[PDB]
Amino acid sequence: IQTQQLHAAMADTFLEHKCRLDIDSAPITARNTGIICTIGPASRSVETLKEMIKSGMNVARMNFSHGTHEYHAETIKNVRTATESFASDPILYRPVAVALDTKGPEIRTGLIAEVELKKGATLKITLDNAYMEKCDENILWLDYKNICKVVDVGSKVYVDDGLISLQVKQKDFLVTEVENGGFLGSKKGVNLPGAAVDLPAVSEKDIQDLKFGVEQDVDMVFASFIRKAADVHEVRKILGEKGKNIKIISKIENHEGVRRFDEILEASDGIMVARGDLGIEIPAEKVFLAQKMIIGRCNRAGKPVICATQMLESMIKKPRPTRAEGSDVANAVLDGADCIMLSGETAKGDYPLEAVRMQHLIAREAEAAMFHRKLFEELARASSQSTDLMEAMAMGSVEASYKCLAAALIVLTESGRSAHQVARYRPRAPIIAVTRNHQTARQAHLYRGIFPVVCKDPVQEAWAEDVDLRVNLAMNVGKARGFFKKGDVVIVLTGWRPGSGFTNTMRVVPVP
Amino acid sequence: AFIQTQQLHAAMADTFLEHKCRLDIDSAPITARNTGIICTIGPASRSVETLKEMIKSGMNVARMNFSHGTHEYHAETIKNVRTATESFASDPILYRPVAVALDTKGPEIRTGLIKGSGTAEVELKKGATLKITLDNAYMEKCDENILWLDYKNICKVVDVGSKVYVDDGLISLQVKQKGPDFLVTEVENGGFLGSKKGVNLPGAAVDLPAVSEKDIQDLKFGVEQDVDMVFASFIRKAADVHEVRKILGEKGKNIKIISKIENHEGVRRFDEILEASDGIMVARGDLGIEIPAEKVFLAQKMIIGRCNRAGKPVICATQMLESMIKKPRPTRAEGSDVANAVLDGADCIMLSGETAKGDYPLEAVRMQHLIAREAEAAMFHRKLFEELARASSQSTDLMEAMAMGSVEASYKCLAAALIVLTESGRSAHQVARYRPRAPIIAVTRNHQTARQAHLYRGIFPVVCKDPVQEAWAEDVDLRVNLAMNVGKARGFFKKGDVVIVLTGWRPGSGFTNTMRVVPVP
Amino acid sequence: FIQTQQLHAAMADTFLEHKCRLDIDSAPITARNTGIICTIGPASRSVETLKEMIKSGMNVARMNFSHGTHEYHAETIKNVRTATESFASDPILYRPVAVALDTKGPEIRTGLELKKGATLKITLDNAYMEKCDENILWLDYKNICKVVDVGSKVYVDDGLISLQVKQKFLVTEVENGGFLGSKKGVNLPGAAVDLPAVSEKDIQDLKFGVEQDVDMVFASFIRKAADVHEVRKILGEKGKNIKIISKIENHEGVRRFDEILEASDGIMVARGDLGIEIPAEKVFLAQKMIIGRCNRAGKPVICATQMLESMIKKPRPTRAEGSDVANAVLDGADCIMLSGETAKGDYPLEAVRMQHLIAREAEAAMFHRKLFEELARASSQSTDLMEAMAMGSVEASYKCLAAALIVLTESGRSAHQVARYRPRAPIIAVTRNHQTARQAHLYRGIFPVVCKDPVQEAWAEDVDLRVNLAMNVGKARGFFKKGDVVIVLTGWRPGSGFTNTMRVVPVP
Ligand code: PRO
Ligand code: PRO
Ligand code: PRO
Ligand SMILES: [K+]
Ligand SMILES: [K+]
Ligand SMILES: [K+]
Ligand SMILES: [Mn+2]
Ligand SMILES: [Mn+2]
Ligand SMILES: [Mn+2]
Ligand code: NA
Ligand code: NA
Ligand code: NA
Ligand code: NA
Repeated sequence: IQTQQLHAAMADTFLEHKCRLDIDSAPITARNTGIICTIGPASRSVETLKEMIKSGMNVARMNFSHGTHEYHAETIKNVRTATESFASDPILYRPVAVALDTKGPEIRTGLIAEVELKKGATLKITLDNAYMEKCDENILWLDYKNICKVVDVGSKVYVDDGLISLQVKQKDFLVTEVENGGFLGSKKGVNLPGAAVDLPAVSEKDIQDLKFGVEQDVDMVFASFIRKAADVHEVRKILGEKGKNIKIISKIENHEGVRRFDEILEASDGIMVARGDLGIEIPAEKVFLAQKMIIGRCNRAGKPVICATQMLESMIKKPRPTRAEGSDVANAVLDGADCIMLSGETAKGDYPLEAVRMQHLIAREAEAAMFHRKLFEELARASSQSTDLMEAMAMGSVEASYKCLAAALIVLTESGRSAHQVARYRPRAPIIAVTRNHQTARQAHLYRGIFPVVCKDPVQEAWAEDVDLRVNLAMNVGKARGFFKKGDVVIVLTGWRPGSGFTNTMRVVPVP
Repeated sequence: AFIQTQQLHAAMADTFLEHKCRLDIDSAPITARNTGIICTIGPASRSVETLKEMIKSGMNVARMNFSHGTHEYHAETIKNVRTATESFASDPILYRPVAVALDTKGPEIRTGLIKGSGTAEVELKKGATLKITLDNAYMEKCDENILWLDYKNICKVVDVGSKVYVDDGLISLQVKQKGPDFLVTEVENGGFLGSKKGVNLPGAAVDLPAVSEKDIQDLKFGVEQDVDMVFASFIRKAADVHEVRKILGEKGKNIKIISKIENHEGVRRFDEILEASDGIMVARGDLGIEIPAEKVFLAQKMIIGRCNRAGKPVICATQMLESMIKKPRPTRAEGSDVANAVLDGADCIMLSGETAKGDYPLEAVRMQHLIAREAEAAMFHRKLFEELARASSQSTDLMEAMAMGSVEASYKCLAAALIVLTESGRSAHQVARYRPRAPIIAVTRNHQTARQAHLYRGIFPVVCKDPVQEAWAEDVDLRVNLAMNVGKARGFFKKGDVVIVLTGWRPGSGFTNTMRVVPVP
Repeated sequence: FIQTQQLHAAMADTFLEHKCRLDIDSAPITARNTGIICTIGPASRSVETLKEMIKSGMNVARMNFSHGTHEYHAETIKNVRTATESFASDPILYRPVAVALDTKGPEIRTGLELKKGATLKITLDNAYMEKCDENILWLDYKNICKVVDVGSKVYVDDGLISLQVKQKFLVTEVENGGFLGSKKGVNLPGAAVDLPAVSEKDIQDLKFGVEQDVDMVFASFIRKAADVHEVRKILGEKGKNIKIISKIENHEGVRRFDEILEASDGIMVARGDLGIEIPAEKVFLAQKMIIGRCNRAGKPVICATQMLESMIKKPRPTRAEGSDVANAVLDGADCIMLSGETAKGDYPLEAVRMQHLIAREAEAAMFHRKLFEELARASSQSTDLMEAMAMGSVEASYKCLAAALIVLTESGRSAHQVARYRPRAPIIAVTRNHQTARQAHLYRGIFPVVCKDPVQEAWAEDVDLRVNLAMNVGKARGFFKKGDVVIVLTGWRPGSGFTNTMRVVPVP
């Protein structure tokens, strides 16, 4: 029994490949898929974040749909306090990125406690701001003022993560009938599929939240409800000069987002399949189509793509996930997502560490299960119009890593660019990317297979010696992490001279 | 639009059919010619002044056919080759190494001399009786009634109704009666018989020695004359290779043994021959007589296939531009034969009569050169590369990894060349194996390694005459710039183009473990 | 134990493993799918010779109208039919034979020994057309001086001699030289020649072909779509069922091939003149591209010229000629052609037999699984029902190692679709249309069988009768025997405009 699903790897067809998947074929130790965790009251303590980091967390997400600047700043500080609790040991230190997830053009309800909305029983949507806090089973207020100009006779309104549904019967108010009932809570989200919502891509709140992200030196923004390239560019404008290096990950979570997908991709730095609202804005049975289309097209462009939301939902209450949840994580990884995400499971659930641990474990099994040879061939075909020198290095290196079954790839990188181009070509072996730039190290977490290492050492006067310094750091990192041992082979990627604008030098080195 | 060079639009096809359908006559080929060109030297090409023009036309390997000629003759030819080759040595940047190969007589069956009385040749007529004798009194008195041949033990291997073939299988006899010391035959295929013509017995187990006393002396003489390779005739099994090896011995251990496949038995036992050999020749002339002629292409394609799979050199040989012995231009089939052989994957292609005795030896050499570049571009590299990888994928060898990584990287940035620093040749050899479309400029201080490199598709050997620089860094750099200068002068690339450079990181390495993309300065 | 028909290689995953598995000890099947077209001249024109020509494998008789009179070719055509019809007593083993008129077209030619670097006077004066000399040569091109430049080259006699234009009458310097003779072909590569595409000498020959009941025209030096439409206009209403095979033999033919292919009913790679018009080292490029594009559109393609050239004087071919034939079949050519080999050679019978033997070796050595998959993909925009039925039948033939496909057809179009998808098993095509059966020899695999019985009362009875005739033909010619499996394509009801019914039927 070969490890790392290598028998399946040798197969000629996809059918064969699958018939060959073996439960007794141990994954390797390295974990290539990044894990993004929404932080909240279950996970907001220094103490729990230490454990979250140890469990697998690479990126911490701040959900700006709730909480004040004060509250979010403290959390950020808590994440950093915990991340830095490991700073003294360069061999084990894990950078941890901070992510800002914006509110965007949300429609939420008001205050009431709880109220029940029965199947068939009429309900009245109003915008009269006197009822902001006087909602019940007769009267329902939401904060979207122009709701009336955008919906038709026979339109549907979904309330509370799509659980409750309503049909608009007559016309600054709407009178609806309950189609799908439930219990109605305070400040629950509202969706209007088929309606072309005209709230700003970026509201005042958003603008203040984005500016705040700048001040807080966040590494990336998760931009909610992006519909078009112009939305992305608005977000880019607010971040401005001081924040030019923060990556904009666009959230695809409505029909228009999907329609205009190519342009959003081009304009953005990465993408998030935000399946929550997506499954409400379009039929839920269609979501997998979008997941797969998006991940595919992001792989093709070499830009990070994140599969999110409800991936291990039941784990909010139970210590073990469901069979559907297991399969969902694996398939997201087989689809080619760079990152997978936890929301409620870590923000508020009863088993936050467990959820992180489960993602870590499923990631490795599915990583080994990919059909690397065909995937490599297909990505090469897709990028074949480009003759880029760094792509050439990356492909040669990856192909080199497949042939000799290298234990890792070692990339020296300042901008991160060399590392990213290696990642996009999907080697099985982890990419240990050594960098003197802390932000690059943090942002590298967006890319499948990059294990970032911060090098704190001063630069040596001799280039070769400074280079050897950084490779040996990765050698030491790779060994403490159980990636390799003395006598294994790794691919190494460096600049020949200090002026080399990319890793133009590849080597097969034995691990010392 | 822009029409891409080197059939690069056809290179991007997803199917073999679309690749065919994208082939473009207006897609100009590159200047590098990757297919090694082997020329049989003879009266047509022996002079020093003609050999120089053979080199300028593209000859990489001069072949000495030991079925004819004394040692005094071949030593003069080999001298002439080296005189011609060294006339160019004054320009290290332009000088082209030239390999010397010894093609052995082997277990050949030949007829005698036609008698003086009568016509120059005889007419063997369909339905007429011809007797075959071993009586040495007729060895120079052959005619229509009585034919002498040199296989003394012929009577022990043929039967009544056996077929004896004569003169490149143009003339066939059927054995009608068997005598102890003679055969009575009937002519099935008529024709005009000259002297010392080739005889084949396809349905017979010929007991002649794989390596005869003549071959032995011929081999030893090969060793004393510092030939780079041996083309061993009529190799039937592995033990035939081991015998040639034994004879070449310790002194000739770096001499490459190319096994010539030309009988059914050599095709049946090909694998054990390949393992034992340094390379193979599809020696089609005899093969097309021993097995049915309509079956030769199957064997040719199987062999070229299996040597590609194994990383061993293969040569397509025989009658490729045959008509150019008397005509300035080839036929349309001949043009196709050269191209399809290159497409098959042949590392080298060869010329026999076309350079040995022909009227147009320079024009023959030039034509192979021009076809080879057309077909080299017309190959389906992306699919060739994928399929060679799959067949070798049980190997995790480090040099193959470097080789695969370098070729892949050359496909992606469309490198103008791969530079390879090598002493034994192994590093270059393994790159060649994986079939980049760019040329492989191999730099070596080992002169023999340079000459042997012609056996491998794409390797453009370059002799480094400079002393070993003290710092390993400067010694590597020196050998890169040489390849840079060679490349530029030869028109393979210019400033601003990109090459893939393969080097050793430290002196100790036993293979190129360093790959770079580097701009030409 | 070795599987027949290269079936071990048929099972390879990659192109390389397919090559590596090719087995000389793997026996080919009896049937031969690549059509043999044979140029008929003084060596082959007699009835007795022609009978053996048909016996050895000739399917198409080609008359070359570059030479000879209407009276001469009429005698040749007359002898072809006599030979052919001498077999008509046995409708089982009778082999239909097709007659092709190959047009002179826009030739240039000399009148009635040249040293390298010697000056030669080219003139158009009709006072020299019978006394051509060392220093004065006459040709029949009038516009020549308007289409050639200083420095441009002119080639004489199958491109053997080269002469560079030095001054405008034309004075030239010989480059390559040899023995010069009577009425020798002239080529002007890369100079746009403006001779009529279909001359008066052509329009007379084409009309002759209609009257002479020929099945296909091979239209020489086809440059563009217009040119095919001209040959099509000339053939007129009476000659509408005659197929037009356009001959690709100059740079523009290749340049504009696509519009030509759409306009033509088939294509010949006319290699001789092509290897004179473009660098000869490029010919294989144009050959493979062309065959591929024809394969794709499912229009017949003939590979032609010099395939067995040395057999003009020798009983056995060179290895380069062997190789050429097999690679032509592996390329995908529907038909292969002999010229000088059968027209004037010393061994026209042996040349036919070697094309036959070479064909069957190479036909088995095709990589059918990959070829089918690649044809389907390229034709995937088409949803045509006959194509659907064809593809399903070929697929079914592959899966059960079926001994043959039996196709019933009047237009031939159903059989043409089957052939196009390249089964390894032969296609027995039964037709009451004598001209359909003759034109079928243009398509890979199609073994046309003439039905001479009248249309039966019951539609089902008429189908069984035709299918049983196809079984009888197959069994007599050793394609299959009792218990073998065949794919059988028929129409369900009389009015079906194609074979909509497919069966796996046992051979009785
Ligand atoms: O460094 C890590 O742990 C993760 C692995 C994939 C992206 N970054
Ligand atoms: O260097 C040369 O000229 C030839 C080309 C490939 C093999 N050697
Ligand atoms: O019937 C025959 O013999 C040939 C086979 C291919 C075309 N016609
Ligand atoms: K949000
Ligand atoms: K020999
Ligand atoms: K003609
Ligand atoms: Mn959302
Ligand atoms: Mn031989
Ligand atoms: Mn022609
Ligand atoms: Na970089
Ligand atoms: Na004599
Ligand atoms: Na070496
Ligand atoms: Na039909």
